[PDB]
Amino acid sequence: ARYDDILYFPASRYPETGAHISDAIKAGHSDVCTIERSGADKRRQESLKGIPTKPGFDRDEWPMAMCEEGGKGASVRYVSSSDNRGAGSWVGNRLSGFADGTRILFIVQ
Repeated sequence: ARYDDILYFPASRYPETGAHISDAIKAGHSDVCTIERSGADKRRQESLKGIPTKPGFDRDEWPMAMCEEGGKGASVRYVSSSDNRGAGSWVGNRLSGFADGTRILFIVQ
């Protein structure tokens, strides 16, 4: 009852993103994303304040900006763009049908 559905994140396919999710969760950041898409732009901005872009890398956020849990205090790490683009799309496609408020537990595999 602390989540509605599970996603098994495929660390074998996206090991650099997957390593950050695991470290961030191991660090205490929530393993549940409660989906909240309206306030994502502002969370993104909050989490990355003071962090410059880096060539060939994306600034990866856990919890993610699309989650209630995201934003200020989110773990940020530069992850290689290929890895993080694929991870992003995998997650995005899997969550696209869940309504805001749906609580998703992430297990990194």
